[PDB]
Amino acid sequence: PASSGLTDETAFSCCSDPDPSTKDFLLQQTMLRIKDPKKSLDFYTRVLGLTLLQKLDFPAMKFSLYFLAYEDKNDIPKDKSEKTAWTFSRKATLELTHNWGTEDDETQSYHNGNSDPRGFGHIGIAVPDVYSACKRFEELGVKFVKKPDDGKMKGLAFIQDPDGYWIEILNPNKIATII
Amino acid sequence: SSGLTDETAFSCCSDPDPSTKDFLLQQTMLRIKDPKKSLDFYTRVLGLTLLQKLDFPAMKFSLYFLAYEDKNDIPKDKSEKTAWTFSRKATLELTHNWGTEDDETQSYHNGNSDPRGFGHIGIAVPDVYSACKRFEELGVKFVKKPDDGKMKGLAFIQDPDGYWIEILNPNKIATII
Ligand SMILES: COc1ccc2c(c1)c(CC(=O)O)c(C)n2C(=O)c1ccc(Cl)cc1
Ligand SMILES: [Zn+2]
Ligand SMILES: [Zn+2]
Repeated sequence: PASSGLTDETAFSCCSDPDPSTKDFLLQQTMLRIKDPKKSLDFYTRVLGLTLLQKLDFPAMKFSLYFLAYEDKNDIPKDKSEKTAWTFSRKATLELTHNWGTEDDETQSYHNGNSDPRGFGHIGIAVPDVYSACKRFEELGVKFVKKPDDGKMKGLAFIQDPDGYWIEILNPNKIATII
Repeated sequence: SSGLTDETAFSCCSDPDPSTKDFLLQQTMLRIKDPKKSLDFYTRVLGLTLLQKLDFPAMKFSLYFLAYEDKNDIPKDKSEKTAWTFSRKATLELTHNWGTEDDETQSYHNGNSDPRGFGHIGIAVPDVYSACKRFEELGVKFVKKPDDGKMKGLAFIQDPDGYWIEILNPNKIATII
């Protein structure tokens, strides 16, 4: 029997109610390696409107971590120790990992997971209006993987960040209409 | 090299444009070889809830959406359920291309060897050691046990596809550095 995927029945049959030990777990971060934080920080804050919660430097291992999320900057504790506990307890953050030097190495680039070898596909952002968001993205020179009305999924877009990671742009209140 | 000073890094950040007002980081998507194994892992092992499943037979794949949400908060009718799912923060979209689970020569790439890119998702938990003790008991595979290395109290496990999952305690991170 050629795979026709799971029925809803099988799928949900594979699903267990959370064990009480897992009751306070949260999905805290998605980590992506970045070649050049100057570009990545600009894109994510200025184009997408995230806020840089914290920059952590690790001299012993020659990398930095940049945590970005949709949070009000006024909410960030100034104190380093308090900043840390707050940042790592936010939901839905991006951890951008910068291995020092990569920005100056012409031979280096990271792989976005969407060609051989595939794996990771993208992160995704819900917006109140995909068409207006993308017109703005266009005016800002953002590279598109899929414009909102190209292809057969109309009203859905994919853009790329400076490393070429894909970012889905969607309106959650209009997805059902395109299945 | 040396990496960015705070001045350089901070100067590259703009305040949010008002038009990005209620933008939210909604999903991270991973391709998965076997949804039976994945769904068991994320729900039973990790404690996420499957919010919704979408099939696209035309293109031979399913999308599964999981989050740390109460399933009693999931709308029954399809339209309303879709709109809610896609408006939850911090979801996981697992993409199953029909066939792969029967193909012995097939595996996805977790981004942690050449060519590198994506690294991991990370779970904030109350107690990394009790969490990993349970994972161990349950047969979960580890990359970094909580107590190995210079950064003790922080772990990395693998999902059924080999993607790394960080296990951290927010109240012990600053200490760990
Ligand atoms: C400076 O030396 C380091 C720094 C980070 C490290 C490690 C060693 C090791 C290896 C080791 O612990 O020896 C692991 C696994 N690290 C991490 O991935 C990590 C990521 C984010 C945070 Cl905030 C903390 C740790
Ligand atoms: Zn991490
Ligand atoms: Zn997606």
